[PDB]
Amino acid sequence: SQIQFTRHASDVLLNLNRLRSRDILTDVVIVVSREQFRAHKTVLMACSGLFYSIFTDQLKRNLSVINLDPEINPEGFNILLDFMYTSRLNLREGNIMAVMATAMYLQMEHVVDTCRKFIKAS
Amino acid sequence: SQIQFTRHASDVLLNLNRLRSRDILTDVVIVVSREQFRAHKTVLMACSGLFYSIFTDQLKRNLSVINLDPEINPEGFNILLDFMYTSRLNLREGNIMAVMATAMYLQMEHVVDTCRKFIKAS
Ligand SMILES: Cc1cc(-c2cn(CC(=O)Nc3cc(N4CCN(C)CC4)ncc3Cl)c3ncn(CC#Cc4cnn(C)c4)c(=O)c23)cc(C#N)c1O
Ligand SMILES: Cc1cc(-c2cn(CC(=O)Nc3cc(N4CCN(C)CC4)ncc3Cl)c3ncn(CC#Cc4cnn(C)c4)c(=O)c23)cc(C#N)c1O
Repeated sequence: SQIQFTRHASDVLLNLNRLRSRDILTDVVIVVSREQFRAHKTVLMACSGLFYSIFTDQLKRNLSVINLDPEINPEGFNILLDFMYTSRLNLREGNIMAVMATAMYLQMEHVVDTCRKFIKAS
Repeated sequence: SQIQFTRHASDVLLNLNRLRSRDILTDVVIVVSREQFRAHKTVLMACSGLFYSIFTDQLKRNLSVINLDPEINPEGFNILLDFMYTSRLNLREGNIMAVMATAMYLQMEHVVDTCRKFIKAS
């Protein structure tokens, strides 16, 4: 019987992306080959099976640095990070295979399936 | 030209509420009279002008405990906290004045205006 604010969740994510752009309360750096990305652990846990599994582990929950597999493409990672914080996925012919492989590794099924839909359309 | 995932933001907030229910990566306790509430600073900053102003201050950004004004009703706070994490506002005749006063103090205009709409309807 509660009142539903349909734009609230979208506004919260917007605000979390603004804090990320200002490096406010970021608590991890993700290292992908020669590139570094700062983020909020909670948002990464909320959007990725890989990060959920890492940071739920009491052994790894306080890490300040995560080194991803050196095979991961930093641009594919960056696209996925931006998607976690915006709900927008920048999929194109030139990036679809890297994005799909990165989303498999991060354990992000809806993106992987969208990549399979993009492949069906091209 | 990016693909839009319309349920992503709602799913991220759901996941943040689940982490809050498990006390995973909570980093503050909010003290309201004889009651305590654990939360994520980022989510509080994203939803409240008062918490944004507190935690953006480099003086207060690392506090682990915030004591709210002792005049604030813990039940009104609890309703607002649950709203931050769910997009659902439990407004009723018996709680509207406390919720409205608490939302003014937390600096949450859309809730305050919804309380004014609820007042117009009753
Ligand atoms: C919002 C959003 C989320 C995810 C995603 C997040 N997470 C981590 C995770 O669920 N977090 C949490 C889960 C839970 N509860 C607890 C209660 N329960 C009942 C349900 C889950 N409580 C708190 C938190 Cl934080 C995911 N984990 C796994 N997968 C499956 C996979 C895969 C895959 C693809 N290929 N390969 C090789 C593997 C996910 O897709 C996700 C992905 C996208 C996308 N796109 C997206 O938009
Ligand atoms: C999603 C959601 C948010 C808010 C709310 C949040 N915040 C804190 C805040 O904006 N955070 C951030 C802001 C920004 N940018 C930076 C860029 N810019 C251009 C815009 C703002 N970047 C990062 C972060 Cl984290 C708010 N601050 C102030 N008010 C106004 C007020 C008031 C009031 C009512 N009575 N009284 C006495 C005062 C707010 O309503 C909010 C409220 C509700 C509700 N309901 C809600 O659903």
